[PDB]
Amino acid sequence: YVSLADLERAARDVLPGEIFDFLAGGSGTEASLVANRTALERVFVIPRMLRDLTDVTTEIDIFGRRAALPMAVAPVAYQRLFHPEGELAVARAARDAGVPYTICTLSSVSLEEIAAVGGRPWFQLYWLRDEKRSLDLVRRAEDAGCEAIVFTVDVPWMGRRLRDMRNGFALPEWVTAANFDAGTAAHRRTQGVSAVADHTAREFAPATWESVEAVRAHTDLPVVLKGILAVEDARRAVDAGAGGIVVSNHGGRQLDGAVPGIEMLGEIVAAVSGGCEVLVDGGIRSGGDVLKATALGASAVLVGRPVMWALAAAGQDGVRQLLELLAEEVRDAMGLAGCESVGAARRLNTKLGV
Amino acid sequence: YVSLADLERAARDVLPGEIFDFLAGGSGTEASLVANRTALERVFVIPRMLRDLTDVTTEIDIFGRRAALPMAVAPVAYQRLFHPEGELAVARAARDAGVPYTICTLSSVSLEEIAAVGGRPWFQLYWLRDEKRSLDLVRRAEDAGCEAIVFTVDVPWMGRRLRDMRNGFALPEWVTAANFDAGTAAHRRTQGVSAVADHTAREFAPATWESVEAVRAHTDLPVVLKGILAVEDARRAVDAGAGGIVVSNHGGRQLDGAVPGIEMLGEIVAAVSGGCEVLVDGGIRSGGDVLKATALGASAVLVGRPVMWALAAAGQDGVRQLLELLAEEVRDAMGLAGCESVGAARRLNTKLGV
Amino acid sequence: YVSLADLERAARDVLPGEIFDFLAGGSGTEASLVANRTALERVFVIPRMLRDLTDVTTEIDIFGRRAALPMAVAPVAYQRLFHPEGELAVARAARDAGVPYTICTLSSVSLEEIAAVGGRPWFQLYWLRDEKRSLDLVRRAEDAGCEAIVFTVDVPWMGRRLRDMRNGFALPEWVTAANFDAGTAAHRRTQGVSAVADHTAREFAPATWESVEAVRAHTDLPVVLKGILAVEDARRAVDAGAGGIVVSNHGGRQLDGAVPGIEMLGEIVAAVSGGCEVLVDGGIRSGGDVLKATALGASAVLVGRPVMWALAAAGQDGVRQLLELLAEEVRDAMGLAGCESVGAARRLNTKLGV
Amino acid sequence: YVSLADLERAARDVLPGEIFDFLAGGSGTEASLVANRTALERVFVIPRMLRDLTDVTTEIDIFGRRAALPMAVAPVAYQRLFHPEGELAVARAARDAGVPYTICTLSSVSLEEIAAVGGRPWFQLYWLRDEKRSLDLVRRAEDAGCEAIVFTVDVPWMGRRLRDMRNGFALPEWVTAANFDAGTAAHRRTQGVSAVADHTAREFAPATWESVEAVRAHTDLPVVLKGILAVEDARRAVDAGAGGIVVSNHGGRQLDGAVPGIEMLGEIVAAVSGGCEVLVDGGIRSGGDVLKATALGASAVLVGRPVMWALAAAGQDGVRQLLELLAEEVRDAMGLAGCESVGAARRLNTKLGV
Ligand SMILES: Cc1cc2nc3c(=O)[nH]c(=O)nc-3n(C[C@H](O)[C@H](O)[C@H](O)COP(=O)(O)O)c2cc1C
Ligand SMILES: Cc1cc2nc3c(=O)[nH]c(=O)nc-3n(C[C@H](O)[C@H](O)[C@H](O)COP(=O)(O)O)c2cc1C
Ligand SMILES: Cc1cc2nc3c(=O)[nH]c(=O)nc-3n(C[C@H](O)[C@H](O)[C@H](O)COP(=O)(O)O)c2cc1C
Ligand SMILES: Cc1cc2nc3c(=O)[nH]c(=O)nc-3n(C[C@H](O)[C@H](O)[C@H](O)COP(=O)(O)O)c2cc1C
Ligand SMILES: [F-]
Ligand SMILES: [F-]
Ligand SMILES: [F-]
Ligand SMILES: [F-]
Repeated sequence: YVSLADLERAARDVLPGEIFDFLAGGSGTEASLVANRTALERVFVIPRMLRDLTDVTTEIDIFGRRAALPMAVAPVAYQRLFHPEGELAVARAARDAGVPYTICTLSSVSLEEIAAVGGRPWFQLYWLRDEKRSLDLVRRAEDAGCEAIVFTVDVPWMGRRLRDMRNGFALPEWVTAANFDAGTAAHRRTQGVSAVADHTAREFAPATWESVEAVRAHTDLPVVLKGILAVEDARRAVDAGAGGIVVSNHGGRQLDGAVPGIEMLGEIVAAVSGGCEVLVDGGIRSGGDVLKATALGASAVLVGRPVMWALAAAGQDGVRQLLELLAEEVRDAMGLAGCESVGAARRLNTKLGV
Repeated sequence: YVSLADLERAARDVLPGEIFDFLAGGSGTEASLVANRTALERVFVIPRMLRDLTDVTTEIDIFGRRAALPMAVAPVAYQRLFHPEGELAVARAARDAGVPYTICTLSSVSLEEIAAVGGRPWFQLYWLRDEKRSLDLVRRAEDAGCEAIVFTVDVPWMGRRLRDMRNGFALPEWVTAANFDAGTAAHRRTQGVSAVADHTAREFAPATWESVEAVRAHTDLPVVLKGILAVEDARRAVDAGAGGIVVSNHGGRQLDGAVPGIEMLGEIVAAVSGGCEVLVDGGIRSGGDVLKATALGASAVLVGRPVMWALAAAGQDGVRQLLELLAEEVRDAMGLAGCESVGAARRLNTKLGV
Repeated sequence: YVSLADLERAARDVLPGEIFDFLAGGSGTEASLVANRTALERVFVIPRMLRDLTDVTTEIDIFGRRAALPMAVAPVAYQRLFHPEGELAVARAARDAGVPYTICTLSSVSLEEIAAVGGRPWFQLYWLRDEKRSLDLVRRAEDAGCEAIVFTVDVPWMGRRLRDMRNGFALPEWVTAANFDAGTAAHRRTQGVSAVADHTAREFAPATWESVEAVRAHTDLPVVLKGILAVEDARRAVDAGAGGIVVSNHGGRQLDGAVPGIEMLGEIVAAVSGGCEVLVDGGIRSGGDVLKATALGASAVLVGRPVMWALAAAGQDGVRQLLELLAEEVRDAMGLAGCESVGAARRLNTKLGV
Repeated sequence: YVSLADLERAARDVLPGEIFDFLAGGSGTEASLVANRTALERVFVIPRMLRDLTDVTTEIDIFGRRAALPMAVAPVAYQRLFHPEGELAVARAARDAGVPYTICTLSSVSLEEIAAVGGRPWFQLYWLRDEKRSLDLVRRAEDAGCEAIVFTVDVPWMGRRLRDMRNGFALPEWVTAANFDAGTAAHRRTQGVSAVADHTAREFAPATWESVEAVRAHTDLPVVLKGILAVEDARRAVDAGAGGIVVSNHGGRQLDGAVPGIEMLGEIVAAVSGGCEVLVDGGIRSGGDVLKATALGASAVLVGRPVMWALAAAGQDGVRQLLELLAEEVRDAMGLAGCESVGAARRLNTKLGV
């Protein structure tokens, strides 16, 4: 593979149609899904020349750990959908690459098992109807050695994914939510209905600023709010004691018509003015895209779908190859842009084009 | 049906070509028709997170009544063109959904019959060559329980619809203007001529500000001016005593090259500064589009063509399904955007994209 | 015919390929040709409502005569290329429609014959290597009753039209420059060479501000400079005593990459501040386009290619039908936009869209 | 040939696939390659009229020599890839046309042989791992009569060209770096690897501002820094004693996502404020494009790929024809825009369009 696009092709070949659709799709007309890509394509970097490149390093320090790249694996539920080794394959590859891996509330292998892989993992939290269950997950994650809580704040319920509805998508019997008894709703086949959306509408409670404070009081770990797009919500996240935010429209899967995170990133970085880490996701598909995000001010990016393409295509080895490719592309882009460090990349200027 | 687009497909299947064209088409090169869609597609919402969503309500109060959604059925003439039950089917579904229905001057079932369905209806007025006839329609509408007069101000005569001209479109014998003897002109088949345009050029008189005052003096009902695009005309509408305006280019069917209402809406909302209700129409095709209109400042939207798609596809039941779908999409979009009420949605910010 | 586009289709059917190409084409990559259309398509009108339309008039006064529309037939050389009656057919139709007709220096019927048709014609001037010949043409035009001199200032030589070069285009033996002995160069067939471009490079001299003064001193008629795009050249035209200018890139046939006139029009109208008439051409293809040009501040437009489509399709009758269609579309657009006069249309606002 | 596009067609016919790809391609997704063209297409010239054109001259003085056009042949490595006469054919044609030719560090014929052709050549420098070798090349170039050193500053290593990787591109045995023993790395065939990229990663050292000073101290010739895009790097180039810069993203072959030079040119010209020559390259494909670059403030342009198309198509004669065509297109564009000199063209204004 010489690009991430090679991997999407490989994944489409192997995965069952309804599973590829569940992975690829967005909500509504998929306007926000497409806009994530369009928004990146419009950004051009103004590279610097003639700088010392004798020791280019792509490393960052974030949430108390050194990471090999300004990148982490995004939370993606139910990874056994894509390969039998699911989360274990991805976590092993991430560990070996020095990249943080985000363990999901709806992981198909238990959070303790995935944490046991090592690699100083993060944990993604959904707020559940039973608050105590969500707080218990936080404590389990901390006890297991997770280093940050990524609280997803953009899913009071799941968006309307028309591909999943048309397919009457449901989880196969062999894929379950391993962290708790989530019941059978996500496995029920109903015509024109997404079982996964039906399941979560029952299981999830809308999170509020009060929920954030409950989590912050329950752990010493940095709390990172994922799904922030409004400048005022980014400011409030800092005031609330968040250690970071992920500027994100959830891959175009939640509100159709939500602005891409990449379009809000610069304004958000200015408003928080170093008060927390500011990550971004949505459509990152190359090292050059990582560079663009960094130049707009991101601390790091998350990558979601491409990691699943790699997992579907070739399991752990596939994810390894994807991360090695991304690492090479990041080093390449940084050097060509005159940046010996990620901090230097954050000081690059950009220009919008057509 | 999982989207309004499903309904257009269904309607194209069933309707005769020239009737689908009469419904779908616009004037001239259809630039304004396309621009209504383009304009919405360029608007992105900046959603808010972490707000209380324990009682999301899509209701509004408008013209003295509670409506279930910030939406009404737009005036569409001659609904028997699309289904034998015509206006009665649509009005029944609107009533059951709690959505205002606009009864047309050129309805194919009498305004009194449609009003008898219930649901607190509005009445759309065209200014006719005989002024007394137009004022009599206003009084009939009020006597029948209509709750607002929607005075269409953008049709001094009908625009040039090339599809209708090429088709030599005329009304079938079984469709007539039930509110008065409109003569036979709209039924006459002439090559390269639209009988409907020929008919109205004879029957309609251009309305003026004097006509608005005559209507305002003739009724206690709120007068709503439909087809306002200039900021100064919106201001003047308030000064003239209008209870509302509909910012609209008449679905791209009148002046080809007229700006979309959605492009003028924000400026108009600022200029009237709460002095009347400001509605918008043109290309609303989802709950997310309703959200965009609200975020730009609209009090409510009108929906035209999709209601006729639903009527053509499955009669009253079709319209019911369309309104249930729109209601779900509106609730979904509002919640995902952090809005427990339509007032909160009006306070959302937006960003233009490409 | 219900649109001008109908006529282009008709003309492509009948004309020989190389003649249609000579008519349709532009210079270079045809960027400016396409941009003339793109530029109009991006302009949207903000129409006014509720104004008195009891006597809509499309008439203007220009260069001392009343014209039926804010439009004239653009100068187009060698009209016998398109129909045997050539300029006489077009001039007769223009006269009957009350539209000024521009007689060309390179007309294929003598200027005196075309003037004898009546209709108070204009005369287009090219500056020739022998200055006395150009001034003699001016005097002939004035003696024959022409009412303005349209001095083309954007053809120091002909642009590079790749269609004409590839076709090895040359005039047929039966088409000649009837106003003087122009020699045989335009009739010579040479591979990969445009004989018309070769001919004019020999015959034409670049015009200068001194040439303008020589013309202004030679006639009492208003001198109109055609092909102005720079604001400073428009100002200078007023200072030089021009009665008008035509803001124009010569239909995309001269400098490839020249800005469309419609893009410079507003700025030019502001800069001249009523000091001369400001016309525009390039891509006017409907009454709505006329309205857009007027709203941007034009006194009138010229129309070129569509008049030749009509002439090729059906001779004098074809041109008559085209002008009747344009007249109807102009009246329609004006009324729908709330304008009872062309002066009111000039006060309309516009908005750029995508 | 009537346009440069004719030549690309001819070249695609004759060249082996992997060689055409090596020539045509860019790095990554080829975003910057495409953007070079898009950026030029968006620029429109505002031409002037009525100026004296009795002696239009396309000549410039640059680096102490008169050039026939505001254009030079860009450095393109390994010209024997495209025709057996390689650099000698191109240099002879450039000499005969009065256009500077840039001899490459990686020329496939020795720099002394190419210089012996005459025509007052420039020399392009890459900084090599052995600094002394690079400085020796500078001295060789000066001794051989080269008139400027074009120091390429945007290749600390070669970008990721996916076409070359997929093709497993390597130089044929009959093409070598004639200026020094470059070893065998560029000739080694490895699957999924570009031998040329592998070769240069070993051979090249990243250049720094210290390298620029070492070169400036080693020669009396003007040093021109090629690959500057940041305004601050252009300013620093002047402060460093550069005689010129080439504003360039290396034809979209280095950082994918680098802004086009044409997008930075105006800002760069303003910032240097006459302190050095400012050239631009990337996508120049006509005399009209030369005019656009000049109007944005460039001293001259470089042309790369089209010169190789011409060389592949017809050797020395092909390059001659290309330069004659470009010369004619430049003269044509300048005159149509009212410019009797390149200095006048630099004073033209431009407007962005869509
Ligand atoms: C199949 C799938 C499952 C996901 N599951 C979660 C989840 O459980 N929690 C969460 O916060 N985000 C989830 N996401 C969103 C991603 O974390 C990420 O925001 C999104 O995929 C956009 O990045 P991308 O374009 O790189 O895919 C999921 C995305 C996909 C495609
Ligand atoms: C078939 C048809 C008939 C219409 N009849 C009327 C009418 O009688 N009065 C009126 O004010 N608008 C009329 N309209 C315009 C609509 O009320 C509305 O402004 C327009 O359809 C744009 O909304 P849409 O894109 O949702 O269709 C009609 C529209 C259509 C398509
Ligand atoms: C075939 C042809 C011949 C023309 N001949 C002349 C001419 O002799 N003098 C002149 O000033 N313009 C001439 N023009 C330019 C037109 O007057 C006008 O500026 C141009 O066609 C743009 O308008 P359009 O898009 O309506 O065609 C010619 C254009 C065409 C297509
Ligand atoms: C095949 C090829 C080889 C090149 N070799 C060099 C080189 O050795 N040194 C250099 O500075 N630029 C090199 N370039 C870049 C060109 O000098 C120029 O910047 C680029 O081709 C953009 O111009 P264009 O669009 O006219 O091709 C090369 C470009 C190509 C296509
Ligand atoms: F999830
Ligand atoms: F109607
Ligand atoms: F001509
Ligand atoms: F190279």
